[PDB]
Amino acid sequence: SRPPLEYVKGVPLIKYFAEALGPLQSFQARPDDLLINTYPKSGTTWVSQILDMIYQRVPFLEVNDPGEPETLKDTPPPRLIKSHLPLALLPQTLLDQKVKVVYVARNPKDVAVSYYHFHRMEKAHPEPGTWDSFLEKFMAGEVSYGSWYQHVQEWWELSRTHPVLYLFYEDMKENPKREIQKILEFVGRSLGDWKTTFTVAQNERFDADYAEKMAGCSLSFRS
Repeated sequence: SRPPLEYVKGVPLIKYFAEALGPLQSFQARPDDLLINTYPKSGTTWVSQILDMIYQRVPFLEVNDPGEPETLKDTPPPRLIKSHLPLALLPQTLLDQKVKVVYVARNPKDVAVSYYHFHRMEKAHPEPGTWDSFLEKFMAGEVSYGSWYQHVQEWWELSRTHPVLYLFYEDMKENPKREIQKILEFVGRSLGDWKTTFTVAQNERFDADYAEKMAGCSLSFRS
């Protein structure tokens, strides 16, 4: 009915995800688990689909389909877990057991455009309004799952002290092969569309804002 955003630990999320975040502190991560984590519209379903094939159900860590089965605890190892949850809301057990994570970072501008269209289709998400109204929220991190900047930067820093395979969405499009190899060697197994949406005014305001938030952060998204 296009409900407002509910904050959990200072991070905005849609009501349904916040509820499911309550019984999350009762999850126990196995040392052999594998987590696929990316900001919304950044390759979660893509990577999960690939890893799903290598192992041969990739459950969302923060979802609860009312009336249906929690099921991961009842699942045979090695388990595959997918989530869009930021490091700030990620179950502590995952970081404790040093579980391997496959993270994917996508171009900010492409994510904003895709997340916008997703907000229009998904009627349970808050009203995105105009493209300009939305872009303003995205930059202010006032969207479900919070700031893309924090989400993307925190997992980058964590990758320096934790088993995280930091991948880039662009590289999966331009060369799927070599990226699937990285994923295989990690788990230890073997086998500009935004330009038509962003106005020059919006793009300049974004680049200036991006230049400062990303100040002091080795991240680089070559074009």
